[PDB]
Amino acid sequence: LGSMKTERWVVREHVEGVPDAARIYEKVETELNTRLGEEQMLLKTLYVSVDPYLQGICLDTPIGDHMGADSIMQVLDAGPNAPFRPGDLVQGFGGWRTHLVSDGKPKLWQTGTFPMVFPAYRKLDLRHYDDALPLSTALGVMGGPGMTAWGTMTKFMQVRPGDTVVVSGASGMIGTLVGQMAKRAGARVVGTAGSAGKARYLSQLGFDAVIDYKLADDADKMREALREAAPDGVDKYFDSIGGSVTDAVFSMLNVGSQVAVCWQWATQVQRDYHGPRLLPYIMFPRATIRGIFSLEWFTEQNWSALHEELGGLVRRQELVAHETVQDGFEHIPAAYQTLFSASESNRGKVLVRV
Amino acid sequence: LGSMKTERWVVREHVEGVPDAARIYEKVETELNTRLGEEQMLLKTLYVSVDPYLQGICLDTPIGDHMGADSIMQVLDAGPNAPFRPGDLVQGFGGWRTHLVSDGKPKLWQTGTFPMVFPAYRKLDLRHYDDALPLSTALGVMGGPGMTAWGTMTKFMQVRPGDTVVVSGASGMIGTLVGQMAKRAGARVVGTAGSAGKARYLSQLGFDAVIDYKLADDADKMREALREAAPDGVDKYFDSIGGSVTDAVFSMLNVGSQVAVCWQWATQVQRDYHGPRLLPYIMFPRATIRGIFSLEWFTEQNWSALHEELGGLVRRQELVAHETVQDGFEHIPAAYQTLFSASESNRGKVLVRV
Ligand SMILES: NC(=O)c1ccc[n+]([C@@H]2O[C@H](COP(=O)([O-])OP(=O)(O)OC[C@H]3O[C@@H](n4cnc5c(N)ncnc54)[C@H](OP(=O)(O)O)[C@@H]3O)[C@@H](O)[C@H]2O)c1
Ligand SMILES: NC(=O)c1ccc[n+]([C@@H]2O[C@H](COP(=O)([O-])OP(=O)(O)OC[C@H]3O[C@@H](n4cnc5c(N)ncnc54)[C@H](OP(=O)(O)O)[C@@H]3O)[C@@H](O)[C@H]2O)c1
Ligand SMILES: CC[C@H]1[C@@H]2C=C[C@@H]3/C=C/C=C/C(=O)NCCC[C@@H]4NC(=O)/C(=C(O)/C=C/C=C/[C@@H]3[C@H]2C[C@H]1C)C4=O
Repeated sequence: LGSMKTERWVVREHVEGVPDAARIYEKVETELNTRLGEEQMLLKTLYVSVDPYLQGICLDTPIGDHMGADSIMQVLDAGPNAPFRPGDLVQGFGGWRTHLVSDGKPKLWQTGTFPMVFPAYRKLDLRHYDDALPLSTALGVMGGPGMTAWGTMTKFMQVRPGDTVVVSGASGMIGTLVGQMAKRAGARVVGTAGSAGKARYLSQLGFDAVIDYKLADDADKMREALREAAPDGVDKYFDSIGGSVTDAVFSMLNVGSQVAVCWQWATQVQRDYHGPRLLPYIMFPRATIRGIFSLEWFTEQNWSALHEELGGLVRRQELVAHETVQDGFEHIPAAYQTLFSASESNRGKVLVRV
Repeated sequence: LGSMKTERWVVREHVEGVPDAARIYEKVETELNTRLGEEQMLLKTLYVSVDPYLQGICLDTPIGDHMGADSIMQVLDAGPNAPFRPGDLVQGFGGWRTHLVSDGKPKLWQTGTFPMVFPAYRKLDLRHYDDALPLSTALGVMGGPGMTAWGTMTKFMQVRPGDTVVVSGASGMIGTLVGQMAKRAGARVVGTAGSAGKARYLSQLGFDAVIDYKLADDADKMREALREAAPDGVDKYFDSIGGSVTDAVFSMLNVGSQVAVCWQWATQVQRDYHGPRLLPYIMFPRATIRGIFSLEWFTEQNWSALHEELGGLVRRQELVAHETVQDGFEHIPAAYQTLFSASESNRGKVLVRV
């Protein structure tokens, strides 16, 4: 009844390149009106995600506005025409805030370069989640990154027995999940991680290879490693990097190769905006590049297919999806800085329980 | 069975960039052994093609060897196990030679940048060709260039009623062929030409807009021309140029767009090897670029479907595909140089009746 005090991380200052996490965000205590519309709801946050692509959303965020992010919430209060009743556990884009008010409807990301539209709020069912498939997973293998990997692999990539596969950024959850289904469909999987230790992790997961981009800073050194990592060329490629790794990949594309472009760390974070033209290398191969935007998939029928196919496999230990959950609402911008600095200590999907 | 005297245009000198035709080719007279293998044939040449991709075939061809090219041939004498009997009209890569011997089996072009294998020799069936679809068109609409355009449009691109479509290099036969098939599928077709007339010529063909790259050297000057020619963004794009023009397209790709990359005149001829990284422009669009290499379609099943589909449209004038047939064996390299120029006589497929 009335109002309540919440806390938000809000954009203090726009800073390009690798984020200066403690200089860009600022915690503030905001008063939130708890008088609700016909279809609004009051939500408490239980978990938030922190992903490298928040780096872009930050640059498009107006100063002072809370930093958006993928989150798990719980309905505290609900309007009369509310999409969800109280208690309901939902997954959505509540951002870095302890509380918030929302109609839950799909809304337009007006400030974007591209007119993005955050989906509506997915209702969650506790029954699906248990000790082995925790509720914390609706942000990973049972949430965003898992939809991205499973989708690319059922809806776009026909992986065949005998394919060489390259997964740039294989360390993260999406990279690792992609590689697993790659091997699962009987495919030589090659990866990239950044520390010798992370290397063994993937290597323990079935990665027939890993590579240190840290020690392969020019596309030349990289082609070298790659020709050896993939002695039979490249059949499929799930890219989240670009710039030098990708320039080398395209130079060995088998015929009928598929490429899925999921992100471009090189261009986005490290700001490599000019490079060698890759389009001329795809013609003779008849490669098929596709841009990935996993939101195109957040259909109700689609979420079930993930639980149904992915959910089982995961709980039978057959499919690995670790999640590294840091505690405390206040450490959120610091968890965000680990993706760009202390990621060697990170294993799987980074989250924060609030 | 003795010998015979022939004439060949042979690669005298490699010159990258725009070809210097009278400096690169040298007419020569070679004597040909008239003893045939088990599956070989003696071939007299009737017509030859001249295409811009011959700029590449030239640069990989060893100095002194005949210039390969698309041709129409006729069996003079044939071994016992020949794929075709004498008198038969065959279509293959006989190059700029008055005569030649060949078994017609597929052969490998190893000295290339990419290790291609020229297809097997096609027999031409007179029933297909008539006054209105002359035998010469098996080098144009009824041969390679038509297969490329028809393939890309039946096998890859779903154009819908109401799509904007872009065609780089829209002047040539494939581009003009492509734009036309688009217009039939209810598609606003936008093109690029080099002369006020060539632009009108396309406009006469159904092109809802045209733009002069001759004026638009900057992706910025281009984006502007483009943003206005394609006010609703780009739904499909048939690329044969690249560089500044493609840079401008990717900056306005609609959602679900398809791209067919067929050639890169800019990269190939104009040597534009580095430019802005385009992959960041395909993720939100969920663009689906595919490289085009029409050779994958050289099946009998397909050639019949081409004649059956394209031949009809063409003979009822619903589909226009002019051919500028220059006569005379000696005039071949000069007929080649008509591309690479501001000739309004460069209308349709350039050929040489020998
Ligand atoms: N397109 C879409 O619709 C969509 C949807 C969701 C996510 N995504 C994106 O897809 C990616 C995968 O997600 P995730 O959760 O698994 O992220 P993630 O892989 O954990 O992202 C950070 C990781 O990337 C690696 N990395 C950093 N710089 C690198 C470089 N120069 N070369 C190679 N690897 C480098 C590091 O691995 P090491 O620790 O081994 O260095 C680090 O741990 C993310 O970028 C995410 O934003 C896209
Ligand atoms: N991948 C495959 O399997 C495959 C198969 C066959 C052909 N191809 C290639 O695809 C291309 C299309 O064939 P085509 O018969 O239609 O050739 P074409 O377009 O007639 O080739 C020359 C024409 O391109 C134009 N041009 C030159 N520079 C340009 C620029 N900067 N911007 C825009 N247009 C420019 C000129 O048109 P204006 O006269 O208006 O200036 C010129 O007349 C050829 O290069 C061919 O080699 C590929
Ligand atoms: C319910 C949450 C859902 C996420 C919400 C937003 C995320 C978008 C981030 C956008 C960044 C941006 O525009 N930055 C500036 C442009 C740079 C660059 N260009 C791109 O086209 C691009 C991308 O497509 C990036 C896609 C990420 C997809 C994410 C969604 C998946 C899903 C889990 C880039 O990042």
